[PDB]
Amino acid sequence: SDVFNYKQNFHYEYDMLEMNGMSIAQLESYIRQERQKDRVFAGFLLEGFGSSAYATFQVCPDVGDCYEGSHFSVLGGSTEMPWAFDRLYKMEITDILQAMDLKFDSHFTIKTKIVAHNGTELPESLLPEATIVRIPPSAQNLEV
Repeated sequence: SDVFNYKQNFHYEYDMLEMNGMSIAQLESYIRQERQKDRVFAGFLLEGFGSSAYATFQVCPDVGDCYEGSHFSVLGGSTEMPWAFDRLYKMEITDILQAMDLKFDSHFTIKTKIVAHNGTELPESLLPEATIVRIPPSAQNLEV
């Protein structure tokens, strides 16, 4: 709780608080604009398994035709204190779905292959298969 106030407690500043040259105002603008779109994410439920690994998932229509979805990584070692996320980690797939010409509610599955630091393939048993969520547009006025 005392780690929050970085300037008062630990006496340090940054020369620039910007994401890719964007002001926090501009950041919020971009963000809300993205909130105005119709979006769909793949959600992952993450447990700790004691080693670093990277996971790769793909999106597949009823007939396979698999397109590569984004990757993500986990950090680990054998001495790591056990952990479990109480939430879903979300990754956006709207663009790949739209490029696939299928809508969010039309019969498509997500398959994940995850390889270790070794890297040996960690069985599908390690992380529970992903879920999919569509978040709807929020219709309200923007700056813009």
